[PDB]
Amino acid sequence: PTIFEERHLKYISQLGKGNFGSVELCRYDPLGDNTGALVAVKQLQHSGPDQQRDFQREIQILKALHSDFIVKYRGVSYGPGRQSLRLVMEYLPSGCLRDFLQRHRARLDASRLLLYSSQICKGMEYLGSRRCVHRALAARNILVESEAHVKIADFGLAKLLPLDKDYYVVREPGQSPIFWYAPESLSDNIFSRQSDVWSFGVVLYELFTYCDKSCSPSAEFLRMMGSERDVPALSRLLELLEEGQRLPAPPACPAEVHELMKLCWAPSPQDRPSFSALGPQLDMLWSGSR
Ligand SMILES: C[C@@H]1CCCC[C@@H]1n1c(-c2ccc(/C=C(/C#N)C(=O)N(C)C)o2)nc2cnc3[nH]ccc3c21
Ligand SMILES: NC(=O)Nc1ccccc1
Repeated sequence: PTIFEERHLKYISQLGKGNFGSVELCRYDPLGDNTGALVAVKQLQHSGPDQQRDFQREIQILKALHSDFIVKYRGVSYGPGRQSLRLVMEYLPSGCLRDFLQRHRARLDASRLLLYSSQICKGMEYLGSRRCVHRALAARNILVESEAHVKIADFGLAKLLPLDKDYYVVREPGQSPIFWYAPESLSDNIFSRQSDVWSFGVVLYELFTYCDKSCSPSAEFLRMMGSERDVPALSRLLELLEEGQRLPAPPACPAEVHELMKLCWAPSPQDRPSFSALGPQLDMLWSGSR
């Protein structure tokens, strides 16, 4: 059931492009009559050994996860030849949360944003119990299953912590979404479940601004970086964060949610709340808003 025959996967279109991979909308059509199920299928391009190995990892992690708040693994496929591997996932046609929020802002109220917040937190709690660091977490990689149900996706950078270590360190990445990363990740290449909490804070910011491009993290940075313009962004961001500067409270954001953001952005990773501590608070806020 989890082995899709490659010759029966029919390409329709591209859903996402990464540095080394893409996610493609396909039909699995073993009857050949175009009646099969639609699936989302990841494969690599421009991939060396490291990228192949990371993709094997991604598959094993996602296959093991069973949460209502994590995109469903379906199976794998292999073509003929070297570098044949494909990851088959459920397809969610409503697309990503980032696009969904911008399209439907005028009808998605604070209660609904609280619901999405709580669901994403529950998915991160699930990951944490499996010692998985997601790293990529952002509104652009969270999927909308229905208007009242979201799921975490893009496990391309996900990694399991060793049983006896609560962080990992990588070599300097070439291309990072710098405005989502914890300072220890930006400066020392350290990632953990605590750096995931920082990113979740930025997700809460994305939710409560409806991903408006006028107040995106990059826009706020360009406003707050100061009058000196030709300064490298990463350098300057690290200085602003060290000085204690943070993204502003969105006008429509409940004060209690802004306070949770601030705690997610504590300087010291050990001072940030766990997802297990955040969950109850978001659950109480959501349930009080129904
Ligand atoms: C979000 C996930 C994970 C990242 C790659 C795209 C992917 N993805 C998407 C999808 C298409 C576009 C976007 C989001 C973007 C934003 N912002 C974007 O890429 N832009 C604007 C260029 O996300 N739709 C998917 C339906 N089913 C899927 N199943 C597994 C995965 C999956 C689907
Ligand atoms: N976490 C946080 O506040 N990050 C940030 C701060 C200033 C500009 C852009 C991003």
